[PDB]
Amino acid sequence: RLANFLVHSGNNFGAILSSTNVGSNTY
Amino acid sequence: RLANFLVHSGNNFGAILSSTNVGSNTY
Amino acid sequence: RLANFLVHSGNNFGAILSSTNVGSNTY
Amino acid sequence: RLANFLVHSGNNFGAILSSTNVGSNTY
Amino acid sequence: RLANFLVHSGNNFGAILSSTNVGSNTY
Amino acid sequence: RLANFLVHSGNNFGAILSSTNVGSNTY
Amino acid sequence: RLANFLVHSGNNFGAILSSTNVGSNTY
Amino acid sequence: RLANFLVHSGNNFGAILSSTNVGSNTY
Amino acid sequence: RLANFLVHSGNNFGAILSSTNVGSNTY
Amino acid sequence: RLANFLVHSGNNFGAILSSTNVGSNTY
Amino acid sequence: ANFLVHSGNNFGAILSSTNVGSNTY
Amino acid sequence: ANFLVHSGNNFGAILSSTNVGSNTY
Amino acid sequence: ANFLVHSGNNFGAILSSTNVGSNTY
Amino acid sequence: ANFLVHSGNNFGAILSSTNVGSNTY
Amino acid sequence: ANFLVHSGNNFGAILSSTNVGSNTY
Repeated sequence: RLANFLVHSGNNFGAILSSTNVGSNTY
Repeated sequence: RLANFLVHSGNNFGAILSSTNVGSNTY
Repeated sequence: RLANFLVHSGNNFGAILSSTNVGSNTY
Repeated sequence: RLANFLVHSGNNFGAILSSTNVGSNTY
Repeated sequence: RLANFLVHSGNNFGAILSSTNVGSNTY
Repeated sequence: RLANFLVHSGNNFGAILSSTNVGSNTY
Repeated sequence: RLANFLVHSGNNFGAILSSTNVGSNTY
Repeated sequence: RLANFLVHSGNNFGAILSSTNVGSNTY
Repeated sequence: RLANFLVHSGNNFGAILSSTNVGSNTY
Repeated sequence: RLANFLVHSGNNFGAILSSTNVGSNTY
Repeated sequence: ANFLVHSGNNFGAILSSTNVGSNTY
Repeated sequence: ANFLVHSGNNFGAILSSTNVGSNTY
Repeated sequence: ANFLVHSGNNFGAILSSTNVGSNTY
Repeated sequence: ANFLVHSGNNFGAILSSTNVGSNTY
Repeated sequence: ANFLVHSGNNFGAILSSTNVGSNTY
């Protein structure tokens, strides 16, 4: 019985320019 | 019994320019 | 018995320009 | 019985330029 | 019974330029 | 008056999400 | 008056998330 | 008046998250 | 008046997170 | 008036986090 | 005499803004 | 005489801003 | 006489700003 | 006579700023 | 006569600033 939690809650990102893998969940 | 949770809740992104894989869930 | 959850709830995106894979779920 | 928690709550990012793997969860 | 917690709460990042692995959880 | 309630009394093995926008300018 | 309540009394093995925006300018 | 309550009385083995924005300019 | 309460009375084996922004300019 | 309370009376084996921003300019 | 010239300006996306790319007098 | 020239300016994204890329007099 | 010239300026992202890339007189 | 020249300036990201990349007189 | 020249300036990120990369007179 294995449980994996990847959560994003109430996060604010002002500006994202020429970036990669920002605010993402990767399994 | 395996459970995987990838959640995005209440996230705000002001501006995203020329970016990749922003605010995404990848399994 | 395997359950996978990829959820997007209440997310706001102001502007998305020339970007790829933004706010998406990929399995 | 194994449980893994990767959480992001109430984080603010002013500006992200030409960066990689910012504010992300990787399993 | 093993539990691993990787948490980010109330963190503020003013500006992130040409950086890698900032404010991220890696398992 | 605004009253927003999320009540849980049973056994939950899945995802329960609630998103609310009251009198807001959301982009 | 604003009243936001999250009440949990049962057994939870999953994710319970709540997001609220009241009178805000969200981008 | 603003009242934000998170109440937990049962057995929790998962994630319980709450995010609130009241009268804010969020980017 | 602002009242923010987090109350816990049961047995918690997981994550309980609360994030609040009241009358703020968040970037 | 601002009242921020975190009350714990039960048995906690996990993480309990609280983040609050009241009338602030956060970047 | 007052001369105002506006040319060749590219605007990506404008949200809830005022007096953008205009000749205001 | 007053001369104002605006040319070849690229703007990515503008949010809740005032007097951006404008000839204000 | 007053001469104001604006050319070849690249702006990435502008949020809650005033008088950006403008010829203000 | 007053001459103001602005050219070839790259701005990455601007947040809650005033009089950025402008010819203010 | 007054001459102000601005060229080839790279700005990474600007937050809550005033009179940045500008020709103020």
